Amino acid sequence: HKGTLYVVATPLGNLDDMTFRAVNTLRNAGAIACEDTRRTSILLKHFGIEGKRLVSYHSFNEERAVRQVIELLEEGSDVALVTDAGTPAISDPGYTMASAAHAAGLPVVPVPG
Amino acid sequence: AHKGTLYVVATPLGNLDDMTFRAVNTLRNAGAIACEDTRRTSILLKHFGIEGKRLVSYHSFNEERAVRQVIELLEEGSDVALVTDAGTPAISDPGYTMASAAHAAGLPVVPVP
Repeated sequence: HKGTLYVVATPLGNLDDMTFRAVNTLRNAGAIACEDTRRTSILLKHFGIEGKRLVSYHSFNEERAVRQVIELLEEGSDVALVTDAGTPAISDPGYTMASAAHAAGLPVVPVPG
Repeated sequence: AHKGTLYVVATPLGNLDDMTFRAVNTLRNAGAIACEDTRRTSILLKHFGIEGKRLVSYHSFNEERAVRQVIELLEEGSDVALVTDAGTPAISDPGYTMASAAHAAGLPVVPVP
């Protein structure tokens, strides 16, 4: 049984405009992949979600972040990929990570927000 | 030799008139509009009275052709607007391949809020 890569947008302004579905993907993740650890930590703290491993997906270390996320998915854990607040949110590194999961045949599920 | 910009424009399913002027004007004056859902995009354009626009329609099997068309237009100094759905993350939209290709080509990719 494989984990799912959930792709989750963060709202601008009030974090209570997230959905329960979206926050559930964070609670249920083996790790949270993100491009802004500070904003991600603030988001987790807002919802009382403690102890989550954060995986940075910056360009330089992208290959390493991809390996880390693939390993978790293949081990059966979901991973949440959190994009910086904004809509639309541009992230080439994020896309690269989702692409890698899809190429490996792993489920990639966007979460409505 | 001035590079065109790929503008990524998020569009809602309803209440289209709540889109910003900036976003509608971007679509109105774009050199071409790239979209994965041509039917939905035509409905949007008709709504705002945007007539005669060149559309680049993205399909998996013909991914290359849509990407090539967009990159060629950007290299020729024309802006292109990629429409995506407002409610899901842009990096999940299959059409994001066109934004990642523009980035790979050193072309500007700009979100329109």
